[PDB]
Amino acid sequence: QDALVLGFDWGKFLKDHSYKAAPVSCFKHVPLYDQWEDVMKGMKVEVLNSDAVLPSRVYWIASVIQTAGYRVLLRYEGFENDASHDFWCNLGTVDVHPIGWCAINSKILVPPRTIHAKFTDWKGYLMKRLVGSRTLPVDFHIKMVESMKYPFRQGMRLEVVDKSQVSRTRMAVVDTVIGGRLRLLYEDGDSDDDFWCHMWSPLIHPVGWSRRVGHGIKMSCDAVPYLFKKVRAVYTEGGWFEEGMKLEAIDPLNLGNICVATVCKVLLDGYLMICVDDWFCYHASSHAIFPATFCQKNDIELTPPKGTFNWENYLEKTKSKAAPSRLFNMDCPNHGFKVGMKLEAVDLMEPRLICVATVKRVVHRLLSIHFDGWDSEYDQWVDCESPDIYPVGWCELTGYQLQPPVAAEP
Amino acid sequence: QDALVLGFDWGKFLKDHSYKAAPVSCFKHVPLYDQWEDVMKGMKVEVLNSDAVLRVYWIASVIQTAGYRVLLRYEGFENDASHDFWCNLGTVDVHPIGWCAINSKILVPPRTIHAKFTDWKGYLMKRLVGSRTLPVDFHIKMVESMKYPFRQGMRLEVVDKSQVSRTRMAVVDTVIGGRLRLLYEDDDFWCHMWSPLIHPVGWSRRVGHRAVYTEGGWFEEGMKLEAIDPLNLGNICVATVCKVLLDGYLMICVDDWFCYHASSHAIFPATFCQKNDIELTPPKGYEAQTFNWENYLEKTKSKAAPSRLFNMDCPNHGFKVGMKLEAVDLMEPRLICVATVKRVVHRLLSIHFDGWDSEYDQWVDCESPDIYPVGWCELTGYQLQPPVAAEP
Repeated sequence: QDALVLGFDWGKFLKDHSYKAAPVSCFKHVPLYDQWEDVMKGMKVEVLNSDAVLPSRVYWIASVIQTAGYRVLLRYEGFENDASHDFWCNLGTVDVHPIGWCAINSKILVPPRTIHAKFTDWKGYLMKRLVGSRTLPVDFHIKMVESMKYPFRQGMRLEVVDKSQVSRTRMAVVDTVIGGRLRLLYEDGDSDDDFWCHMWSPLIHPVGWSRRVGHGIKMSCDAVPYLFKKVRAVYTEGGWFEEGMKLEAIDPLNLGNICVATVCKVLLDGYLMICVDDWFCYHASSHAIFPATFCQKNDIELTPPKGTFNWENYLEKTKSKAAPSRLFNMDCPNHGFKVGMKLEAVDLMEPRLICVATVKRVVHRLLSIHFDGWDSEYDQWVDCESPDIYPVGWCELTGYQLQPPVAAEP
Repeated sequence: QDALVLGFDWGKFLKDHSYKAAPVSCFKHVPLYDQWEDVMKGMKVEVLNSDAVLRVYWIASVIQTAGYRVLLRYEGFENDASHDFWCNLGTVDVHPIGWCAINSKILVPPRTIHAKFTDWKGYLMKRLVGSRTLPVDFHIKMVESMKYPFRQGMRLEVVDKSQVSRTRMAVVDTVIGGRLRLLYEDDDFWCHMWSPLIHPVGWSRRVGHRAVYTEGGWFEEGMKLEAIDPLNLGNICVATVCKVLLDGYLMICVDDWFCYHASSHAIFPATFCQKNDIELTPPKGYEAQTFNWENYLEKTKSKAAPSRLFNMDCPNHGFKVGMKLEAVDLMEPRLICVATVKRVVHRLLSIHFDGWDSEYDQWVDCESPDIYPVGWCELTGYQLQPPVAAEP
């Protein structure tokens, strides 16, 4: 009872408290993403009968009551309105199947002991309930394992942004790969000098990239450039960004702050060095940069420089121009994030941690993420397509540890 | 009074059907676009007083807007809507408050309400506190704006309408609101001066028939994608890259060759249609209903152009399903017709021609220079096609 401390349980959390989880279809980088909301209220599955007596184990049919990311709340067939034995099932587990699997696999359907005496004719009860029903896709689990083969492997070398000096890259080696997240070890430190990120992270690049584009590098098998997420083509009418133009940018050393910034250098391939006004590289397609006045116009606190800030007044004092709004991609796809929705988020200041979190703001494309239990100084601005946010059940699906929603060490 | 057949009236049509017009702010290419933030409900103008005999003026306020047309109520009618009247804002006889005084004209009350008050000036001066009017130079700025840079006798290249893999020498016959009528040198052709179908002299030879910042691979021959069929704009078809020309242009065909720039809003990645619930027209043979890109790529032993190369980014462009506008019939581009926004799919609009079958519908980009606000024809002097299956 007390002795089995397995860590944060979303089921307990979301049973006490009526929360909505952001659905799987919100997150493009994640497994099951395409095969998704094939799942929803009322779908039937064959699942382990857990109130059985005898493994060689037995199965029973259950139906989706509610969804919470990858997790579904199931009710065994025959409980009807009795919610008292509803249980969560993560859809990436091996013991959930389509209707039909037992028969193919020479297994047996046995009612739960709880309700077994409700009917004699269980088989015809089930036939009536199953008419016109839907079930899991065939190959569901197969297709999932297949999408969870990743091209980054232990021992591939690459260039990563230097966490101690964000103006240069440094050499790092892949140590661990789990669900598309990477643990990188830095070639000139270690053993506890690492860096976690997603494999689509804007912070990593194939060896030789920094040199080709003009990014500073600490020091001069190699992950092949094909392995990396390539950036959106940017089309412009008229000129491009230029050294000196002013804008607003998420501070990469404080993701809670969007700041007054400057273009410091135009690199090749649409990459820019920007500084808060220590240089940091964003691609021009980056959702972490915005034109002057974006904060004021959207009800975000703009972090001014050292030290009442007004854009026109600033541009006059500094003898400067704002980057034209035409250069930015500000759009808003109908992403489906809503204020209040729960999810699992990387703590970007300490990215080995993935934590229970909440959407606190949706500002077109930008979410403000709050880590439940923690002060607002820990909140983070991220793009709605960030590879660093995950649905409910992702940590469970990939076997990663999820931090509970309390202010303590892990 | 019934001998006076002036053709299609937007006033009666919007009123009778309770229709709404897409605002001028949806259309970047049009006169008055830059000045449009100044036009809003409650704005005050000096306009001719029509309800008078012996040319005199009166103040009116904006009750409703429809593209360039405002519905006006003469000051002093108050809640009486019986004399509201439409006014196109590109016309000469609508003015900023103070125009009369400057031009030694007189403000005279409409004879319907004239006996409401003795002190009209006191009444007006009260109504006028804290109100807005037109910009001082509103018509000057427009007339300066409609002084077009392509002029008559000017020469360039157009896509061949009977044969789209080829351009064809043409000359500027007429200029009307940015639109050019061209006559081939080598039967006419209309387009906007921002047409992607027109190029400067030499351009055909410069490419082999914007800027672009990218990393890694570009578009490659044999890559598959979806594209609006130039020969049937109501269809978006399975298409193939045929040839990569220079400065970002691409020769495509339906699974003959047609040119699109890589930034074009008329090409999309494979599966765009099914993701967005648009009916994809599949290659002659397939049906869909059932067509499957997964299986088509497998079978044709082909790759899809990657998604990151397409210029897909979508503004709050402000078009909404149901909104009325004036659309060029792009299969017969001399015709500009009453039309409706029938679909908004990110950047892409399906335009429906009121009175015609769904087969005349056309897919166009939200920033297409070939769609115009209600009242644009009236403002430019062009003829509007009415909303009826009939000919001009």
